[PDB]
Amino acid sequence: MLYNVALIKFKDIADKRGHLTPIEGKIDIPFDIKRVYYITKVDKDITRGYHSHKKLHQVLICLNGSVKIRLKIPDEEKIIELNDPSVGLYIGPLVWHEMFDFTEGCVLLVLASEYYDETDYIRNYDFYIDEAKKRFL
Amino acid sequence: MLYNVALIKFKDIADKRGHLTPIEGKIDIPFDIKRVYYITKVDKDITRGYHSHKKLHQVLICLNGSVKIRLKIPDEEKIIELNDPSVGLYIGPLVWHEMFDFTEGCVLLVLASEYYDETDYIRNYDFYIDEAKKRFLE
Ligand SMILES: Cc1cn([C@H]2C[C@H](O)[C@@H](COP(=O)(O)OP(=O)(O)O)O2)c(=O)[nH]c1=O
Ligand SMILES: Cc1cn([C@H]2C[C@H](O)[C@@H](COP(=O)(O)OP(=O)(O)O)O2)c(=O)[nH]c1=O
Repeated sequence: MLYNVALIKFKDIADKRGHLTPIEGKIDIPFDIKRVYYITKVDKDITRGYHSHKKLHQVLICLNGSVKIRLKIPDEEKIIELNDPSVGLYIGPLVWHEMFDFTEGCVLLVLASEYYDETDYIRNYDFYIDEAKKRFL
Repeated sequence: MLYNVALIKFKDIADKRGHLTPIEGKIDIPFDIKRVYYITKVDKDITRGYHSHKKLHQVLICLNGSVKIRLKIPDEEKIIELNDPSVGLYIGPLVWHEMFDFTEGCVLLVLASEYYDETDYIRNYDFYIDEAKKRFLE
């Protein structure tokens, strides 16, 4: 099984006016929201991501259509489809992830605990594996 | 627009892999983000909203499809259509708004300066007007 990952369930307020989910920082997720970002209009043959973070905490949420997330740590690979706006996928440090099968109209929103910092990314898989092994085995 | 309202333009990092817009609190919007919420799956005939806030700062953003925002202060109305994920509509305190014409698959994201507080809502239009009149009138 897979360390440093959780699925977080949010409130979904649904009636004849539609659906509404609220997320309060440190309350419905464990961290303060310093930054958000969202991905839209990804062609269906694209795989995005391919990175890890040393310090950042993030929660991924698919608010329209569907997207699959491949999560890896050494010797373990999991795939989680996200297709319910009221479920968040929490990814801690040193998990490697990849996002693919973006459906038509898909919207991926990420909530993040720090401002964008290029030095906090690991983008080379061989460097990731090296660093992750020190933690995991 | 009106008083206390602005359209804000965000980075759209667009390439062969798609679009990505990042928003950092205090930086790309003028406040720190304590709460987000998002509305989805609204039927074509629904209007929602129907309120103002005294303290809350907010930024509205349509991430898919299209949705119209009706903004009111006393004796002035403007209608803004949201249809670009790279454009946010900032609404400050003492502005009444309603949301309507949510298209099929519309997603409306709201960034908010404070945690949900029902006492900061004004939900009755006449009360809204009485309070707002204080603010805006000579
Ligand atoms: C996530 C994010 C990316 N960017 C920029 C950094 C990169 O140059 C570019 C592409 O992001 P990248 O992290 O490579 O994409 P993904 O997670 O979708 O695979 O966007 C920001 O400026 N701010 C941000 O918050
Ligand atoms: C916005 C929001 C609403 N809610 C709850 C309380 C309200 O009764 C309901 C939201 O409806 P309301 O704000 O009245 O609707 P809209 O903005 O779409 O017109 O859900 C929260 O618990 N937290 C929140 O942040």
